[PDB]
Amino acid sequence: DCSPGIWQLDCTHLEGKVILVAVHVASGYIEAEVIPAETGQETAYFLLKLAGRWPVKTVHTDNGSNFTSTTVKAACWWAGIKQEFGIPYNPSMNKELKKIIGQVRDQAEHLKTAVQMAVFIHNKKRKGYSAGERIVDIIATDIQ
Amino acid sequence: DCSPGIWQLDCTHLEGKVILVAVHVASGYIEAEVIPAETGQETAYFLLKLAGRWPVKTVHTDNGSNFTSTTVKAACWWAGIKQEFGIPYNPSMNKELKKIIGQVRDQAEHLKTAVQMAVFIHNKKRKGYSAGERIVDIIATDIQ
Ligand SMILES: CCC[C@H](C(=O)O)c1c(C)nc2ccc(Cl)cc2c1-c1ccccc1
Ligand SMILES: CCC[C@H](C(=O)O)c1c(C)nc2ccc(Cl)cc2c1-c1ccccc1
Ligand SMILES: [Ca+2]
Ligand SMILES: [Ca+2]
Repeated sequence: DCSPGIWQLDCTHLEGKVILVAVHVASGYIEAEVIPAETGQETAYFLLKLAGRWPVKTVHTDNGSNFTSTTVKAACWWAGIKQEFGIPYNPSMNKELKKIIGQVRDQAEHLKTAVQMAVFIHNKKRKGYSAGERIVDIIATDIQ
Repeated sequence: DCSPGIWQLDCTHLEGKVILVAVHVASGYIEAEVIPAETGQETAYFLLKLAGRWPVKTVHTDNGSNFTSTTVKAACWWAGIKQEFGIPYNPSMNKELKKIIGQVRDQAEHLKTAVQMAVFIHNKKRKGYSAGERIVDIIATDIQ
């Protein structure tokens, strides 16, 4: 898609651990972190964090059941987030992110650290703005 | 101060818990979270997260010993962060943030949740842009 308030939220798996990945669809900018379990409370808390940092209007996911828990619904309610309906499911940051994590994996002991390193690398890599520059440009324009 | 890459990082205490608070000095925009202990590894991990999300050039603090641990130094090294020298120590988001947390405290069970709610409220409150609008404007301008 490409509206500036649209984000996509999914979980991946690596080293037996769960990584929550959010993508700002218009820019390719990512936020990701290892979470202790793939549960509604983790997703809800992550969304509240995300929404305080960026103007999150709608969220999409590739696993719709992710958004059925009462706790997640309460988080979208409180932050005024709606579900996104304009992106069809047609069955990949996850693998690109995983590629980077593999590249920097030995630079740190804990997977959670490597994930943040990969997020950093991803957001700053120019390809010609970087995703990090694109998101702030997109958002600022949309404000003014 | 007011250069766009300057952040300030401090910890506060509430309900026997530790809250790490980072302020983008130019805008007043905040990121904050409860951390399990006031240690170097927590600070280092937080800085890496922060640096992947915003262009962090220099960091200041009101407790200089916060930045003496080897792990913190390694995080600033990896992310290319330097210590800020242009802000003198003259002995307050912490209390403003605490005010908001008090106001929304019953809206959630866990302090960590209320903290994210307070961060959200703080960043979006207009007073006339909001801190959230100011930071992206400041950064985007500085890019172009
Ligand atoms: C971020 C904190 C955890 C991190 C890790 O690897 O997951 C870590 C740990 C556990 N311990 C350390 C001890 C010494 C040094 Cl220099 C660095 C580190 C680093 C480090 C590795 C890369 C960059 C910064 C710190
Ligand atoms: C964010 C997850 C933890 C949060 C809390 O309070 O710290 C929480 C928990 C533990 N349990 C819940 C059960 C039901 C509902 Cl509707 C909401 C929640 C909420 C909630 C409260 C406010 C906003 C969203 C969820
Ligand atoms: Ca329930
Ligand atoms: Ca040491």
